[PDB]
Amino acid sequence: MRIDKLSLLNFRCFKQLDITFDEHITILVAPNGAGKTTVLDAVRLALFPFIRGFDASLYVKDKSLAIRTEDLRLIYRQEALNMEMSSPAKITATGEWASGKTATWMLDKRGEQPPHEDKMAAQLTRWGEQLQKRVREEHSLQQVELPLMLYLGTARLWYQEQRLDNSAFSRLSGYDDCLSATSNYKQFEQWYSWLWLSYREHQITQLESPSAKLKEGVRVQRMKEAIQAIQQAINCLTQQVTGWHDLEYSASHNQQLVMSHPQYGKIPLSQLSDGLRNAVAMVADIAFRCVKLNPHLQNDAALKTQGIVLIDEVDMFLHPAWQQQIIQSLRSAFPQIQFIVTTHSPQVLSTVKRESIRLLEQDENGNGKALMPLGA
Amino acid sequence: MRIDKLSLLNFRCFKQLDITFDEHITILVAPNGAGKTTVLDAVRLALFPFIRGFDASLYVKDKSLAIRTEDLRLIYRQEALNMEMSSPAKITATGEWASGKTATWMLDKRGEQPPHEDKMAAQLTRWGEQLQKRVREEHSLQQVELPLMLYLGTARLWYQERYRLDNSAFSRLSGYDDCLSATSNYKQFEQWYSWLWLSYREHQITQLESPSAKLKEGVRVQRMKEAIQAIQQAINCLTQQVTGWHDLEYSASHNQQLVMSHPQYGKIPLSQLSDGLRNAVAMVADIAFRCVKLNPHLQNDAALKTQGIVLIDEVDMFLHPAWQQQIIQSLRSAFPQIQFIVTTHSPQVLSTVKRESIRLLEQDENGNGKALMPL
Amino acid sequence: MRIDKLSLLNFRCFKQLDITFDEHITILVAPNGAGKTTVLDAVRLALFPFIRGFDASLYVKDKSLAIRTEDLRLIYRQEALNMEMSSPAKITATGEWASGKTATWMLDKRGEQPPHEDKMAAQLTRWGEQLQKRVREEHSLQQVELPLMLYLGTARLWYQERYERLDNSAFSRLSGYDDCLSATSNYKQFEQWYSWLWLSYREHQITQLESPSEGVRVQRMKEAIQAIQQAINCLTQQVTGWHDLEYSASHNQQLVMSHPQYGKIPLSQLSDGLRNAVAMVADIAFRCVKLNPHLQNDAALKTQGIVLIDEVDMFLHPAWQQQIIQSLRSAFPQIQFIVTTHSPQVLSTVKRESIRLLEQDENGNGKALMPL
Amino acid sequence: MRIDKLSLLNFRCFKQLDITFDEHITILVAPNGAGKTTVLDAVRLALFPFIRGFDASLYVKDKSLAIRTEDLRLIYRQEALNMEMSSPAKITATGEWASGKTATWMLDKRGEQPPHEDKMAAQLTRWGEQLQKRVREEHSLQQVELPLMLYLGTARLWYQRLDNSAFSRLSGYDDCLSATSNYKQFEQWYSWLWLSYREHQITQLESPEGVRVQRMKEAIQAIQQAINCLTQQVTGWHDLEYSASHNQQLVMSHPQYGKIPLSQLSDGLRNAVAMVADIAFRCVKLNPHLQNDAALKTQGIVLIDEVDMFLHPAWQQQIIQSLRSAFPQIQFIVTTHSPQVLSTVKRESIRLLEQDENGNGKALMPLG
Amino acid sequence: MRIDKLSLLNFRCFKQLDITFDEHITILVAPNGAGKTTVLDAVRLALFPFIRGFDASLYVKDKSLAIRTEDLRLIYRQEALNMEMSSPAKITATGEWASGKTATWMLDKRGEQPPHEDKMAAQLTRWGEQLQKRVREEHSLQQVELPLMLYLGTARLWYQEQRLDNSAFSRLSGYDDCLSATSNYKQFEQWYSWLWLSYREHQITQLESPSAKLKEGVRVQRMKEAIQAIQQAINCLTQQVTGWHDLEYSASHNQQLVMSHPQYGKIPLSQLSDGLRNAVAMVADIAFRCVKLNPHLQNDAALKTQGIVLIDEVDMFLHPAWQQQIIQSLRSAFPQIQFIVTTHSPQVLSTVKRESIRLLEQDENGNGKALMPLGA
Ligand SMILES: Nc1ncnc2c1ncn2[C@@H]1O[C@H](COP(=O)(O)OP(=O)(O)OP(=O)(O)O)[C@@H](O)[C@H]1O
Ligand SMILES: Nc1ncnc2c1ncn2[C@@H]1O[C@H](COP(=O)(O)OP(=O)(O)OP(=O)(O)O)[C@@H](O)[C@H]1O
Ligand SMILES: Nc1ncnc2c1ncn2[C@@H]1O[C@H](COP(=O)(O)OP(=O)(O)OP(=O)(O)O)[C@@H](O)[C@H]1O
Repeated sequence: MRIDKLSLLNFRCFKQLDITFDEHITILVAPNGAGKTTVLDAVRLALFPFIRGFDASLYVKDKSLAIRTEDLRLIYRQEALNMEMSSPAKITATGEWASGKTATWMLDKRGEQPPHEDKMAAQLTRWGEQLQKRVREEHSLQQVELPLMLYLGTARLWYQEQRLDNSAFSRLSGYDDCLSATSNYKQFEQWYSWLWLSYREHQITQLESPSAKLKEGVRVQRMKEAIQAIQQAINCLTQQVTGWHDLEYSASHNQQLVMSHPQYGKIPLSQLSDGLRNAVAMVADIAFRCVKLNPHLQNDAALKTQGIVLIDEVDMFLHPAWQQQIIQSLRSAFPQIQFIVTTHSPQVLSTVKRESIRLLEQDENGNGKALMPLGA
Repeated sequence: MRIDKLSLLNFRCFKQLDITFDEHITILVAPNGAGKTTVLDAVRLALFPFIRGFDASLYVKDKSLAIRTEDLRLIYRQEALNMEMSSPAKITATGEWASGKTATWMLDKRGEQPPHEDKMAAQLTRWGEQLQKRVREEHSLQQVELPLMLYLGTARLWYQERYRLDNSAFSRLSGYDDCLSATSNYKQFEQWYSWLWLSYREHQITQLESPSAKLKEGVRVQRMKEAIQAIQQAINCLTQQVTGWHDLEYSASHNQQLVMSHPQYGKIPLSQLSDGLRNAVAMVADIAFRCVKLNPHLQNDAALKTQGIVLIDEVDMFLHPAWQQQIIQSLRSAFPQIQFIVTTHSPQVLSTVKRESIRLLEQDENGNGKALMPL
Repeated sequence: MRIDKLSLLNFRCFKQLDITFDEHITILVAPNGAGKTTVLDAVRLALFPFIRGFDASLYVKDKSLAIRTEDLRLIYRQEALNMEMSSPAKITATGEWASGKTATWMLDKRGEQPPHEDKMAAQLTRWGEQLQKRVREEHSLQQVELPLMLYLGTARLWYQERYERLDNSAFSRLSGYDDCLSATSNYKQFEQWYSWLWLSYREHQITQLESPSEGVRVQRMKEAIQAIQQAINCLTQQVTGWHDLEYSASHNQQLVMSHPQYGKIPLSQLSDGLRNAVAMVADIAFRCVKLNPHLQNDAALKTQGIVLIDEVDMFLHPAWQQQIIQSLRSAFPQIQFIVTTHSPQVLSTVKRESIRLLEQDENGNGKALMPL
Repeated sequence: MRIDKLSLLNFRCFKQLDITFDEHITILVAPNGAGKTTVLDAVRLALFPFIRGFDASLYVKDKSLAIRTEDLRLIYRQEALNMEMSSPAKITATGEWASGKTATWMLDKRGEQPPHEDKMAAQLTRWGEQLQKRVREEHSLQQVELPLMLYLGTARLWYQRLDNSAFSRLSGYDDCLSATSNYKQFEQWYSWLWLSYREHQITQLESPEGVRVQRMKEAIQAIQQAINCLTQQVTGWHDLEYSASHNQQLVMSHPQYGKIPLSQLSDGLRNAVAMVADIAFRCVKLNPHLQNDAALKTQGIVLIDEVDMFLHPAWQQQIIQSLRSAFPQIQFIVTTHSPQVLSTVKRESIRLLEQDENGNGKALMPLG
Repeated sequence: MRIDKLSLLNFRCFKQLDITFDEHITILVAPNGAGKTTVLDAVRLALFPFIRGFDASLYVKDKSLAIRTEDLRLIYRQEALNMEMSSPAKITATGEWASGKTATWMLDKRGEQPPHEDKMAAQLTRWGEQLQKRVREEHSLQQVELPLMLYLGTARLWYQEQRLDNSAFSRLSGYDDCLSATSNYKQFEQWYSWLWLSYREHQITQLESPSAKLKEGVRVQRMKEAIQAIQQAINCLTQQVTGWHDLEYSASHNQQLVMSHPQYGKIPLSQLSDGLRNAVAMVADIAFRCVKLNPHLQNDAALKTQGIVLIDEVDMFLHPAWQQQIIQSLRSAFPQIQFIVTTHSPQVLSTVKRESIRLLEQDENGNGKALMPLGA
C-alpha cells in the first residue's frame, strides 16, 4: 500500500507527534534518546489489520502486535507519591491503498481495557480477506498482485515441503512472520537450497523426455528466472563496492552457500565479512518474499512488487565507501517499494536530498517535532 | 457518599425486610441464623456498580458479587415434604452520592436468568468512570476527592501460619483493588509499607552523607514521613491503651519484617504476636493505607478526613471483653468521617453505645423480618 | 494414653511454668498475651513422637512441629535498649501410655543447633512402630485398640467462600493419623469418606430392592453413619435445630442438613457457627470411626485419647456457649479435653476443679492456678 | 602479561603478515575484507593455552578454540577452476609473562592433521596451573595478582558473593573468551548488589560484622568511578545509583538537572555503560586484595571487535580516552573502520592493514 | 552372570513363592492370572544393582525399576470397612557371578518407606563399578568380557555419533535402556545403516584409490565380521522356516532395510509378515548389544557372550511350524546365554524337556507353587 502521515497521542515517549512520510525514501535521525524505534513500532502497529486477515492471528500468540499497557505513558512527579497513567493511547495512520482513495484508520487503548479499532481498520482487514479469497480461486484469467509488508530489526542476525508453483499455498506463505522481530535466515537457506537442487534435477531430467517439453521446460524456465531475479538484487549491493557476486549453492562445499569473487575464488558465506552477511540477509529477506508472493511476474518480482519495508540501522557493519552507496542501490534493486529507514551516520545523510530527512526533537513535557533541515 | 435505607425481598431467609441506617455507626445484634451476613452481602451487591466503573474491577474473580440461584428463598412445604424456589430476588437501596443528590437503585434476579439492574446502577458506573477520568488528567487546577469503600468479612482472619511492585501499585485507583471481595489484603499493605520505609531510610542516609541538598529536595521526605505518621497513629489508637503495643514499623535487623514495640517487653515481629492484636492491626491497617493512598493531598489527615462506607463482620472476635468495650469508640476516634456498619452478638460491645445505633433483627414464622431499635 | 503434668522453661513468654491437667476436662482462662496457644503448642510438640512413629507422618509439610529459634525467650534490657536470646528452651511432659506405666520425656533446643530429645521420647516412636506392625497383620486372634490424638487450632475455621477416586491409603486405619497434629483444615478428607460411605449404602439399597432374597457390610456402613450422625446431633440439635447430616444427589451431590421448620439445606449455606461446630465434631467423629472399626457402634463412645481445642467459643452466641463443654462430654465420654477460652459464659456450669487461670510476674514467672 | 609481535603464515587471508603491537593501545583501521577479525582471532588462539589449564574449558564444545580446516588458506588458479588448500597455518606470538620473563610460542596446523604446538605452550599452561594451585591455598599471607583476559566480539549484545574465596577468584575467568554484555543482566546484578548494601546500611542506622560490607561498598566505588570516567566528561552525569524512592530504578545524578532514570537513555550508551561496568566488575572480582583500585591497577589483555558499534558520532570521539583513563594498566587491541574514532588518537597506535594481489599483508603506520 | 533361585514374599499377587531356574532354557506356564509378568518383573528388579553401577544408565530415569508402593499386597475383606497393606515386600535372588562366586542378595520395602538393600546388592553395584573402571582403560593388553542383561516385553513393537571401535564409549552404550519396556528398533536401524554406509564408503575409497590401502583394512575387516555375525544370527531363525535371509541396507529402495528370498527377490523389511518382523527385532536387539559390548572377540560376539535374557510371549505372531523351531534356533544363535521365556502355546512345550517347564499355581490365600510336569 502506502502511508502519507502518522500521528501519535500519549504513546511511550511522545505526548503528541505529527510526522510526514516521503513517497520513495525517508530517513529518521534522532540525536538523543529513543524515538526511532517508537515510530517504527507505531507504523508496525498500523499495518497488522492487513496481515490479520491472512490466517495470521493469536495462534502464534505474538502479543507484541497489539497496544499493551506497558506502551502507555506513565509520568513521574518528584513532589507526589503517586504515578498515574496518561489515557488514552492513540495511533492515527493516514494511508493510501489503491490510487484515488485516502484512508485514515485509528487504533486506541484506554487504560487496562482491550484495544479498540475504528471502522476503517475493519474495512482494511476485510480488504485483506477479499484479496485472500480472490487469490484462492484458480478459475480466473486475470491474476492479482499482492503487496509486501516486511519489518527488519536489529535482531536480524542474532540466531542465524517447499513449493514455488502458483497456488493458495506458496503465495501466502511469504506472509509468515513478516512483522516479527526475530531472524528469518534459516527459511531463506532452506528454500534456496531446495530451489537450486530441484532446478538441477529438472535440468537433468529435461534431457530424458523432450516430448513433454511444452509442459516441462516452462517449469525449468520458471525455476531459472526466479533465481536470476534474486541474484540480480543481491549483486546490486555486493559487486560495485565489495566485488562479490552470484550467490550460489554447491554440495561440494559440505552443502552450504558460497559466493564468487574475481580474484579470491568461491568462498562459503559463513566465513565472510560481517557487512556482506548483513546486506545478503536483508536483500534475500526482501527478495524471496517478493518472488513467492508474485510467481506470475517471474522476472520483475523485485522490479514491480509494491509494498512497505521497514529497516532499523541500515548502515550496520558497513564502511563509509559502502555507506555512500546503500540508499541508491536499495532503490535500484527494488524500485517500487516505499522505505522507512533509521540511521545516524553522516555519510548516509549526504546521499539523499533534504526532502527525505526527519529530525525528531522532544521537549521536556514530551511534545515532539519532526522537522526538516534548514540549509541545503 | 452515604447509604440511608435498604429493602430485601425473597433474599435468602427474608421474605421482606426494611432497614434504616445511622449516619455514623450502626450495630446489628442477633443470634445465629438471623441474617446479618445477609444484610452485609446485600450492601455489597448494592455498592458494587460504583466499583464496576473502575479499571481495578477487571481482575475480580469473586463469584459471590452477583445474585445467584442459591440466594433465592426456599419455602418448605411440610405436607408435600418439598422445597419451592420463590422468585424474584430483589434488592433496593436508597442513598446520596454528592451534595444534595438523593437516589434509589434496584437489583433483581428471576429464576436462572442472568441478574439485571435499572438505570441508576448504570449511573453509578458512569459516575465512577467520570471520577477515574478526572484522576488521570494532567495539569488540573481543582482537586478530586475520592471516596472509600471496603468490606471486611470473615476471610480477613489471620489464623496460624497463614503467611518488585508493579507500576499499578503506585496509583490512587489501587485503593479499589479487592475492595468489596471476600479475600485477605495483608500482602499489599506489607509491600507498600516496606517500600515507604525503605525510601525514607534511603533519603535519611543521603541527607546524613552530604548536608547540602535540603532545598526543594526534601518535599518527598516530608510526604513519606507524614504518611508513616498517619498510619502509625491510626493503628495506635486501637491497640496502645488496652494492650501497650505501638509503632508498627519495618526492621531490616529482624530479617526484614514488620515489628511492633512495647514498654515492658521489647520489639517483636507482628507474626509472633497474639491473635487478637494481629487481627486488630490487620483490620485497622486495611483502612489506613487505603485512606492514605486514595487522597494524597491531605498528607496527614487521610484517616481523619476521608468519607465512605466500611463493612465489618464479627468485629469483636479474638478480643477479650475489656478490649470489646473500647472497640467502637476507638474506631470512631481513628476514622471520624466514615459510616460504619458492624455486626455482633456480644453484649459487651454495646456497653457504652447509644440506643440509636442498635438494630435488633427479628423474624416471624412466615419469614417477615424486622430491624428495630431497642426499647 | 494420658498427660498429667507439663513444664516449660525459657519458652516464648514463660521463664518457668508448671501446669497440671484434669482427667476429663480442663479449661485455660486468660486475656490476650497470656500464653494459651503457647501451652497448646508445647503439648503438641510433646505428643509428636508417637505420630512420628507412623508411616502417615512422612507427608507432613508443617514447619511448626519442631522447636524453632523464634520460640526462645527474648529478654528486653531497658538500659541497653537491647534484646537478648535466653537459652536453652525445654519442654517436659509427664504421662501414661499403657496400663501401669508412668513416663516423663523432655524436648530441648539450644542456640541455633537442631533440637534434641531423650530416650523416653524415642520409646514413644518405638511403641507407634509396634502398634503399626500389629495393625498390618493377617490372621490375628487378639484385637488392637488404637488411641486418638488430635489438634484443632485456629486454622480449622470455615470462613466465607473457603470451599476447601479415593486413594488406596484412605481406606486404612492409620489414615486416622493423617495431619492429626498439624495446623491445617481436614474437611475434604471427611467429605470424601462420608460421600463414599453414603454412595456404598445406597448401592446396597437399590441392589437389595431389585432382587429380594452381603448382609454384613451394609450393617457396618449403617452403623458408621448412625455413629457420626449421633455425634453431630449431640451438639447441634438442641440449641439450633439442624440434626441429620446426609449426602444428597438431588442437591448437586452435596452434604445437607434438615430442620423441623425450615427445609433441607446444604452445609455450605448455613451460619458460621453451624459450619464450624459441624466441622469440629465431624473431625473427631470420623477419626473415631476409622481408627477402631471393631467397636462398630461405640467408636465415639468408647475411644480414648487427647484432643486439643483452641478458642472453642468462636462464632457461637452465649446461649450456645453455655453448653459446649457438656455437649462435648456427652458425645465423647472417654476423651481427655484441653480447651482454651476467654469468655465467662463457657464457665457457667463448670466445676472449679477444671479451670486454670494463667498469670505471670514482671520477670516472666508463670502460674496456672485454680480459682478462689 | 604483554604481547609484542604477531606473525601469520598461510592464514585465512594472509599469506604472510608481521604486525607489532603497542604497550597500551592499538587500533586496526581497515575496510571490509582486510582481515581485522582474523588478527583478533589469532591473538585469541595464542592465549588459549593459559586458560586451558583451569579445568573449566572441557565442558563447553566450541570449535573456535582451535584451528580448523576452514582456517587454511585457499588459492584461486583462474585457469584450472580449482581452489588449492594451502598448508600449514602458522601462528607466532612473542611477549612477556612476568617481570623479565620473555617467551615466544607457536601454533601450527598441517593439512587435516590436528593442530600441535611447541613445549613453550606447555610451559605457559603449567604456569597457569601453578597460578591456579597457588591461589587455591587456604592459609597464605602472600598476595597473588591475577591478570585479565577478555574477548568482546560482535556477538556480545545478545544472550553471588564477593568474599575472598577461590570460587570468587576463578569466577572471573568464566566465559572469558565468549563474553556477553547487555543491559538486562547488568541491571539485575547491580540492583541486587545495591539492595544488599542498603540493607546493611539500614541495619547499621537503626541499631548503632563488616567482612562482607566493605567489599560491596568499595566494589560500588570502583564501578562508579569507571562509569564516571566514561560519562562525566562529555555530560554532567555521574554516580549511577539504585533508588527505591524513584520508582525502584537505576538513576544518574547531574548537578543542575537533578536525577534522571537510566531507561531514558539510548541503547548505545546503555550498552557502553554495561561493557565498562562488566570489565570493572571482573577486575574487582579477580583481585580482591586492593578492594577499590582493582580496575585501576590490574594488568591484562582485552580484545574488542567493532568498538564503534551503535554509538552516535558524538560518543565516538571519547571512547578510546575513556577506556584508557578508566584502566591505565590494561593493554587494549580494538578494531575500527570509522574516522571519527581516530580524531584524537596519536599516530603510534594506528595499524593500517594492506594486502597485495597475492596475499602479502602489511600492517603499517601513517606516514604523516 | 546366572540365577539359580528366586523367592517372593508379599509381592503383587504372591504371598509366598519359591522358584528354581534351569541352566540354559526355562519356560513359565500359567493357566490363569498374571504371575508370569510378576516373576519377570521380580527377576528384572533383582538385576538393577548391577546396571546401576554404569553411568550410561543416566539416560533413563523411569520410576519403574524400584519397588513402588503399588507393588505391595492389599487385602480386601468383605466383612470389614478397612483395607490393609501387607508389609514387608521382599525379593530374594540367589545367583552366581564370576563363574564360581555364589551369592544371595535381597531387596525389601516396608510400607511407604524408601526401598532398602542388603550388603550383597552393594557388592554387586561395586563389582559393576569395578568392571567399568577396568574397561575405561585403553593401554592394558588383557581385555575384559562384559555380561549382557536384556529384557524384551510385549510392548516391543509399539513405538516403531555412532561408533564401533574399542573404547570406554561404544562398549557401555550397549547398556542403554537394557531393562526398559519401550521398543528400541530405531536405535538399531540407525546404527546398522551407519555401519553399512561406512563399510561401503571404505570399500569404495579402497578400490577407487589403491594408494590409500596402507592400514585401513583392519577397520574394514572388523566391520565385515560384525555384519556377518548379525546376519548369521538373524538367518538362524529366518532361513530354515521362512526362506528369507541376509538382511541388507540399500539406498536403491529409498534408504530402507531389505531382505532377500530366492523365489521372490529383495523386499523392504517394513512390508513382510508380522512374525518375521518380530523375530528380526528380537534377534537384532540381542545381537547388536552383543557386538557393541564385546568388539574384541570380533568373531564370536554372539557365540561367546554370556548373560541373562528375558522374553515375554516368545511365540508372538508365529505359526505352528515355526513354533516347533524357535527354542532350538535361539539356543543355536546364542549358545552361552541363559533364557527366561514365557509362553502359552502347547507346540513350544513339546520342543523342550520336562526339566525346563514351570507351572505356577495360586491358592485362595495367595500361596504359590511352581511345579514340574510328570508326563513328557
Ligand atoms: N437459599 C436459602 N433459602 C433460604 N434460607 C437460606 C438460604 N441460604 C441460607 N439460608 C438460611 O438463612 C440463614 C442465613 O443466616 P446467616 O448465616 O447469614 O446469619 P447469621 O446467623 O447472622 O450469621 P453470620 O455470623 O454469618 O453473620 C440460615 O438460617 C440459613 O440456613
Ligand atoms: N519469641 C518470643 N519471645 C518473647 N515473647 C514472645 C515471643 N513470641 C511471642 N511472644 C509474646 O508472648 C505472647 C504469647 O501469647 P500467645 O499469643 O501465644 O497467647 P494468647 O494471648 O493467650 O493467645 P491465643 O488467642 O492464641 O490463645 C505473644 O502474644 C507475644 O506478645
Ligand atoms: N577460509 C578462507 N579462505 C580464504 N579466504 C577467506 C577464508 N575465510 C575468509 N576469507 C576472506 O577473508 C576476508 C575476511 O576478513 P575478516 O573476516 O577478518 O573481516 P573484516 O573485514 O576484518 O571485518 P569484521 O571484523 O567485520 O569481520 C574476506 O575477504 C573473506 O573472503
